[PDB]
Amino acid sequence: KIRAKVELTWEYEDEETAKAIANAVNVDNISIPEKLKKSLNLITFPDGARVVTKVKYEGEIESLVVALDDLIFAIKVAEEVLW
Repeated sequence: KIRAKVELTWEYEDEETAKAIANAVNVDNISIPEKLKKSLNLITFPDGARVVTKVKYEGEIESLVVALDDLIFAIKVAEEVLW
């Protein structure tokens, strides 16, 4: 069992890209098993031209890695397709 607090941040040239990326990576869109989503606090918001992702999780180590791998894949694909 682990307790994790994660914050990821990155920046774009414009506010519109940050707003588009922040909306794209909503937890509702990510292929995390629905059971794992229940015990996960995941929020993404734009702050000017910057994107901020905040994760809070408590549970098994293996589920943390799954959650984070899914999130990073979603972020990377959102950047590739929308930005």
